[PDB]
Amino acid sequence: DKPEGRLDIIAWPGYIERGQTDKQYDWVTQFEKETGCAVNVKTAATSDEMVSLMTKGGYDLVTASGDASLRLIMGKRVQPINTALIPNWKTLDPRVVKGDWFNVGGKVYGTPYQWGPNLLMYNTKTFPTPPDSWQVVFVEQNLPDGKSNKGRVQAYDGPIYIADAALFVKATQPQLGISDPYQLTEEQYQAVLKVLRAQHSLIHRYWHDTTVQMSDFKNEGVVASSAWPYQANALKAEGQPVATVFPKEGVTGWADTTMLHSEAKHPVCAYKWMNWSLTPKVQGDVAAWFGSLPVVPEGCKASPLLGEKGCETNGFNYFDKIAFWKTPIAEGGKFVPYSRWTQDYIAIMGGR
Repeated sequence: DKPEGRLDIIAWPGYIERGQTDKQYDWVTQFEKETGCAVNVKTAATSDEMVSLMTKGGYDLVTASGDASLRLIMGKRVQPINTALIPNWKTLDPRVVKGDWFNVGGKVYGTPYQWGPNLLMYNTKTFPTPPDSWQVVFVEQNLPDGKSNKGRVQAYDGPIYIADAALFVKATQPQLGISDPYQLTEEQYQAVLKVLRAQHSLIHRYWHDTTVQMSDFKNEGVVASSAWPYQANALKAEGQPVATVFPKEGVTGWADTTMLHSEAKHPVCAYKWMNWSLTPKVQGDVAAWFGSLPVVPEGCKASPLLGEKGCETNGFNYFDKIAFWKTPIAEGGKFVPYSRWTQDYIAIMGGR
């Protein structure tokens, strides 16, 4: 096979665009022209899926969130990188450049890519005044159109969703002492599972594929759900009556890092991709498309698609308020580990 001639990337949906969805949105064609390297994207919609794909092998890069990145480093599935081989490294936002989700033991395990929030997405005809609370997806109630929310709301099918419910519980039962929603004592955890068991009766579908989630908002009567800004952008661009809010209990979110597989076949293309991904126009264009935020602050002014006000609107100043995804760890028995999150969330989703 032609050497350094391809690049196999695992990515969130929409993260790698080549102008085939929308001509205007393209940060792959120019890279392929200049490098001679065919970029192959495998899309995945949970960090658990990305962890499994990396473990299996065959991919050069992954755009891992924090609830995958440390799992990949500790599994030695990603290799540390030499940041001096990435000339754009000095343009990274100081808020991400030394993040402990990819800096471990003095080594750098990838290049930051984008970050953003998990928002409350909702139908603006059912909610002519925007909702201000996650309670519309957690607690059975009549919505502003007179009808119950039961069967008309969704929840994310990744077990990391427990952290969302932890933020809801933190706000509505502050006496439990929840602070970090990823590090829950047994008593706090069980309170969150009880809320999720109650939410289950309302759930129309636990969403995973973004196109399927979008079809439910268009064709299956679903009017409220956590989502990424990407899905909101896509429904909006189709003329659907959909918007997003930052609810009063706060939000989770994600900081994503392009990380190099330990056995990568095309490391030279991979390093070229990582440097290319930090160029300011790419950074802004991806933030425009996905509704995320660039990790290169120059990207906030380098993309007309993003616009002058896009970084502010997308939440560039909200960084310190997001509960970013990370893997729950036991810390010697003090907190409930992610293995139990996975078991228990799978059981709740099944009515079990």
